[PDB]
Amino acid sequence: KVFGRCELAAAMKRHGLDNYRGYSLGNWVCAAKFESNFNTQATNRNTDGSTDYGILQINSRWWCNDGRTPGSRNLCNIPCSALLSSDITASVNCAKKIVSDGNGMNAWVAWRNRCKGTDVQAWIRGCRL
Ligand SMILES: [Cl-]
Ligand SMILES: [Cl-]
Ligand SMILES: [Cl-]
Ligand code: NA
Repeated sequence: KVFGRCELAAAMKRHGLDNYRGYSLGNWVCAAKFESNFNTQATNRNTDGSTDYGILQINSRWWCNDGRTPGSRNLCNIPCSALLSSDITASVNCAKKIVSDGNGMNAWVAWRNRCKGTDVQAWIRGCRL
């Protein structure tokens, strides 16, 4: 599913991301824009052999099992394919574990490089939330 900006802001808000570990909703919308273009089916190979899955590009090195990432963990206890569903529940639950890990949203490279420090409230501007 390719979410609209506001549609995704609403889903993320419904699933409890707004202010989760102190990250305002716009941080999560920004991160999803640059990680997946709001596409739940997005998959991207990393240089290390891991792959990133879904709207928040969750990595098979640590968080989900894809059967092809040596010496990885599955800390969200889920098949990576579950992170591609039109329903963002699994991606949200897994992102809550990630952002609680110690480095906050820095875990998302695109957030660090493209969202952090910026006016992230612009991403929920005009949305009925
Ligand atoms: Cl993509
Ligand atoms: Cl694996
Ligand atoms: Cl980046
Ligand atoms: Na894995």
